[PDB]
Parts: sequence; C-alpha cells; structure tokens
Amino acid sequence: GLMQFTLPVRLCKEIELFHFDIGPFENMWPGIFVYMVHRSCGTSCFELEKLCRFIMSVKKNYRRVPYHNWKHAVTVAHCMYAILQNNHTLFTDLERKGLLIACLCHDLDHRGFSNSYLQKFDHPLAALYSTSTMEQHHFSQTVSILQLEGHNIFSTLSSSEYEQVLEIIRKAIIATDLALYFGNRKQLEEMYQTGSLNLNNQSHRDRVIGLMMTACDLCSVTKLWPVTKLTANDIYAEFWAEGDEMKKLGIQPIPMMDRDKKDEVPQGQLGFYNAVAIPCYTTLTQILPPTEPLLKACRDNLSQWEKVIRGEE
Ligand SMILES: Cn1cc(-c2ccccc2)nc1CCNC(=O)c1c(C(=O)N2CCC2)cnn1C
Ligand SMILES: [Mg+2]
Ligand SMILES: [Zn+2]
Repeated sequence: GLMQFTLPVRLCKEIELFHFDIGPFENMWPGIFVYMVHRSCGTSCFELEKLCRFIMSVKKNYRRVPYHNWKHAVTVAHCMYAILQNNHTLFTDLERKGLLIACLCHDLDHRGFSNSYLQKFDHPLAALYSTSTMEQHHFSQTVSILQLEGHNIFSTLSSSEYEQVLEIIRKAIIATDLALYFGNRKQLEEMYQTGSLNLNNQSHRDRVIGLMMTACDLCSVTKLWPVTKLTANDIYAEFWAEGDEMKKLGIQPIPMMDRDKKDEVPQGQLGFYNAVAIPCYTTLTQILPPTEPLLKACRDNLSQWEKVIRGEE
C-alpha cells in the first residue's frame, strides 16, 4: 500500500515528456509501466502482485521480432501515459485503468507480419478473423492472460464495470489496425469542424480513444531524431522479411516491403508523415490541445526526413 515505485531523477523528469525513450535496460520496463499506472490511475487501481504477474505474462507473450516486441508495447503505453497525464480531467476512472493495459497488450503475440501477409499465406488466424486479423488476435490474447489464475487485475470491478473496461480495451486494440484510422480520423475531422464533437457521446469518445491509439502506436515519429531513425530500421527489418516471405509465395511485395527498394525509404517516410502521422497528431491536437508536443515533434522529424532526401544527412 505505502510501496511507491520511484525512478532515478533523469527518468522521473523525462518520463512525463511525450518524447521519452524507455531505454535499453529491458529489466526496468515493468517498473516504468507500474510507475505510470500508479501516477495515471492510482496506487489503488490494481493489486501490485496481480499487476506484476499480469505484466510478466504479457512480456512472455510478445515475440523476439525486430519491432512488434515488448519494447514497442511499453513505448506505446508510455505515449498513452503522457496523453492521460496532460488531459487530467477528460477521462473516466475505467478509461485510465483500461487504456494503459490496452496499450501494453495491443500487439500481443505479434509475429512481425501484416494482416495482408496472413491473408495471402492463408494463416488460420485469417479464417478465424476476416478483418483486423492480428488486432482481434491481440484482444483474444489479452482476455487469455486476464483469465490466468492470479492475473485478474480487474477483479475488484463490478460485472458491468468489468464488461465496460474490456469493451474499452477491445475497441482500443481494434483501433490500432491502421486500415481503420483513415475513416476514423475523417469522421473526427468532420465532427470537430462542424462543432458536432461531443465527449458525452460514447460513440464520439470511442472515436477519440481510437485516434489516441493510432497516435500512441505511431509515436516513434514523435521522438528525438536518433530514436525515430533507429526505430525505422526495426520497422523496415520486419517489412523486408515480410517482403521476402511474399516473394516465397510468388507475389512481388509492395515497395515498402521490398529490401531491393531500400533507397526509396526517405520518400516513403515523407508520404507516411504527410498521409498518416501529421494528420493524426493534427486532429489529436485539435481535440486535445495539450498533445501539441506530439504534432510539433512529428513535424521536426518530417523536416529531418526532408534533409535526408536533400543529402544533408
Ligand atoms: C508508406 N511507406 C512507404 C514506404 C516505402 C519505403 C521504401 C520504399 C518504398 C516505400 N515507407 C513507408 C512507411 C513506413 N511505415 C512506417 O515507417 C511506420 C509505421 C507503419 O507503417 N506501421 C505498420 C506497422 C507499423 C509505424 N510507424 N512508422 C514509422
Ligand atoms: Mg498492431
Ligand atoms: Zn503497435
């Protein structure tokens, strides 16, 4: 009860900032997560023993892939932490409980392959879940781990509160399917610009949380340039392996996944910042003004990719 987690001073200060990098000491990431839960939710939200057991089972069910790994899970949770702490009063008790957990679980048991590769390979998951194939799997893995003995971190919630938190987690994890982000953002843009956006409207809150999920998921573009750049290497390491696997099925992969077209990565980043990232953080900033630092950091990184194209690095 009187047992707080406390971090070294540099981490205590910098964890509050959007651009925080959780660092290369894997063994500190559980502690960093518990710290964020305690500050964003409270020391009372979860039984520490159940929470620690839950976190260590989640870690065990992330695979040793270049990008969609346990570090990504904790990085995405930290971005969510920063959003929630900078928007103190906008979110419910159930939302603060559910969203950090959703973020920690959102890529559970990821294999480093896209929904599209699973459908072309004809993976069993593609027959079980025809759309948002991996994201339905991630939610399924979340429920599995919640149902392990001594892993029920939500055990103090009523039946209907428990159903609501699991429904927040489900929608939040499904929203990380980037195929769904375009339409979600277009609807939020229209709603914001016609003044019809209503945070008492559950379907509106769902849309806003979905956009927070995209923002946290893509948050490598909001880090300091060296973090952003070195993260992109891990992203492409996965894409190019998928490209190799597409060539093994007799399918030319898209250029994003073809290691033979490495040279076009910089132009590929420009399209991604302009089509996906900047629009994401712009709409998020319109709805939640204190998230501006994400938009600002994303624009700084777009400017760095522009410099790469000009051979200024
Ligand atoms: C759209 N496009 C095209 C090219 C390209 C490259 C070489 C040659 C031709 C085309 N590169 C990109 C963008 C790469 N995507 C990212 O970098 C990315 C993601 C991301 O797509 N998701 C899915 C799992 C994570 C998340 N964060 N970030 C930074
Ligand atoms: Mg994912
Ligand atoms: Zn992710």
